[PDB]
Amino acid sequence: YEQDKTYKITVLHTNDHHGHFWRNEYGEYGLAAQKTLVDGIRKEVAAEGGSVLLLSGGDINTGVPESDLQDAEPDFRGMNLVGYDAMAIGNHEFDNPLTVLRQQEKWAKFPLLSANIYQKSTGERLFKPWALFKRQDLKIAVIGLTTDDTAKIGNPEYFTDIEFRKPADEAKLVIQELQQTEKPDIIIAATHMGHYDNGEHGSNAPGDVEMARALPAGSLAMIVGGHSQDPVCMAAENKKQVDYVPGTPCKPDQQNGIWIVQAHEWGKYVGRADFEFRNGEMKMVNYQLIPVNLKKKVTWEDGKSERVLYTPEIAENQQMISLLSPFQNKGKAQLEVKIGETNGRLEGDRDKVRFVQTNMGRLILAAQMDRTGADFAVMSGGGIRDSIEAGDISYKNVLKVQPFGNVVVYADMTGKEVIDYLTAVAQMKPDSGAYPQFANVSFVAKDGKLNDLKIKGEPVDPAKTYRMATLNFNATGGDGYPRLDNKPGYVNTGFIDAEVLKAYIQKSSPLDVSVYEPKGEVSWQ
Ligand SMILES: Nc1ncnc2c1ncn2[C@@H]1O[C@H](COP(=O)(O)CP(=O)(O)O)[C@@H](O)[C@H]1O
Ligand SMILES: [Mn+2]
Ligand SMILES: [Mn+2]
Repeated sequence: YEQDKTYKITVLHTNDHHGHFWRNEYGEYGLAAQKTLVDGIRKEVAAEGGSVLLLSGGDINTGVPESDLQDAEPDFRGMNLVGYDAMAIGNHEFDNPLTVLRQQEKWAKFPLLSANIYQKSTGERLFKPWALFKRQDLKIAVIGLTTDDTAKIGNPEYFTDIEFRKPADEAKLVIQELQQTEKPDIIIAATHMGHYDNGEHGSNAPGDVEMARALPAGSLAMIVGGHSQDPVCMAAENKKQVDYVPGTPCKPDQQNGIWIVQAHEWGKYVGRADFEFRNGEMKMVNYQLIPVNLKKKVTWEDGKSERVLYTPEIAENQQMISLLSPFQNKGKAQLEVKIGETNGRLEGDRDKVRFVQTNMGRLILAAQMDRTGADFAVMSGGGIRDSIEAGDISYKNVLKVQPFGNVVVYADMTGKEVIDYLTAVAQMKPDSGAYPQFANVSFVAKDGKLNDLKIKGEPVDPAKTYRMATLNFNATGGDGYPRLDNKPGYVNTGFIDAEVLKAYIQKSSPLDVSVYEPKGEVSWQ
């Protein structure tokens, strides 16, 4: 590099896009506005003589029906237009078969990176570990890392010959290899690992903070993250702000001389890190999370309430709107048609379905039992991703509640097995994707044991055979559920979760939420 020359480098980042290529119902975010925002930063930076690098923390897949149904083609094509330089592979890029992910690499004009994912039978990486970029005369390496919780919380069928090695260890190896073979001036890691205050990851796989502390001091200028879906803005040393407010200052975390950033989720913000490089020294000189047309509510005495922008409106790029509209409207009529109605709200909120039994759990499981002739059922609360408001119901609503394309399966088992299976599942704790939603099951759990266990009001008979329904995801060991696929009596029906729920709603409509209300059949103490 030129001695004593100060270089200006701006790193833009987003993460956990989750199918949000289009603006929402209140005109927030979307890639059209993102494109306008980024184009503008590039003009400003070019005029001040600097460089720009735009990175994604991954998890582009899953979260919006229009995107989900099209394997996120609109999202990757949209990201090509915004101009992403690289992306870390997130766990949700494995929600589909590898062929789909490979197709996404074809679509993406930017590399999808991950240094720690290997094919077990060959001991070789399935993706590129890093990418090198040239800005002015500097060499910048971007390494990609994916949480090793991926096979632990994803669909087991896709990982039979794939292994996620510990990210922090992989990073140590890669940084060493880069410093000895490539000698980049700056090294950045795009990761899908999660930011946990003070490295307190708990039951989750270790994330960015623990990695930064384990790496050589300042060996990375920055870690651009994701997965935990947080705007990483520090309120105090080692404490992220709770309820961060758009448009306010955001101090990224810094651990062992390495900055850690994250832009929450869904294109809500474009994070902007302004650095200045001089004689090997990387100084972050400014940082901010730029809201993408986010809004707040204000209330008039009139009783009227309306949504107001936090910052000046960002215009939607027309070229992007033209590129995305065809995807946005594909099959629009069908997705929106009425399939039934509900006299009450069906609770699918994360702070409910992963903590207590909800009528949405009861409803989904009822559809599954109905289709399979099962006696009882269970599924992970993490498998419920939205609610259904009182009123009419469209297929689009169903696709929001169950977006993974899991398949309904069933298993005939003995009472002894029912008791052991349910005892193990009853051990999954609240505040976890693994927390179980049960149907036709009742018991009182104390000291890792089930008291009063009943299936449909009747005590379990060890000798009798029962049939339970669930998703292939849980049956194959997903979320750490006891495997059932390696037991006799298991059957994969091939029926798509969403299609089963839709068909059930249709014939059962109008729905009386009273019939699906949890009455404490299952308890814990
Ligand atoms: N492909 C998939 N099929 C079924 N359930 C899935 C799934 N991907 C995620 N889940 C559910 O979602 C949970 C993970 O949600 P988290 O918020 O903890 C991490 P992430 O989904 O945001 O990357 C899993 O424990 C599981 O219950
Ligand atoms: Mn995510
Ligand atoms: Mn994730």
